[PDB]
Parts: sequence; C-alpha cells; structure tokens
Amino acid sequence: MCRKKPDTMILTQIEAKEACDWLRATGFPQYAQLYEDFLFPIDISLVKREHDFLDRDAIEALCRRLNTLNKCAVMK
Repeated sequence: MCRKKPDTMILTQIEAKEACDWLRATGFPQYAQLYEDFLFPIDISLVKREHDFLDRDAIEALCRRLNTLNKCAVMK
C-alpha cells in the first residue's frame, strides 16, 4: 500500500496511541478505552457538559485527544 508519505499514515495511528498515553498520564484512562473499544464518535459538547468541573483549558486539552479520537471514529 505505498502511495501516501511514509510518516502521515503512522501519524494517524500515533494520534490513537499518544491519546492512550496522554489520556492515561493526564487523568482519564477510560476515554482511551472507549476509542480502543470501536472508535466511539461522541460530541465534545456532551463530555464538556459532564466534565464542567474542569477548566475550559482542561476541556480544550482533553478535546484535542477526544476530538482526534471522535474524528477517526466518524472517519473509520
């Protein structure tokens, strides 16, 4: 399957593995598990409402991984 750049094809897979390591190191090993289950396509406006305890900065940082996961979840 040679066609795309020999790094971007893996950048999309490290965007899942680094989300596992990031979500786990940050405080949320469950969000990684939810994507590693079957790539779950949630709305950030749902998890933002449930984690409204945290700052907008914590939600934007969490949203960086969750949006990346929720993105590959709608895009296979």
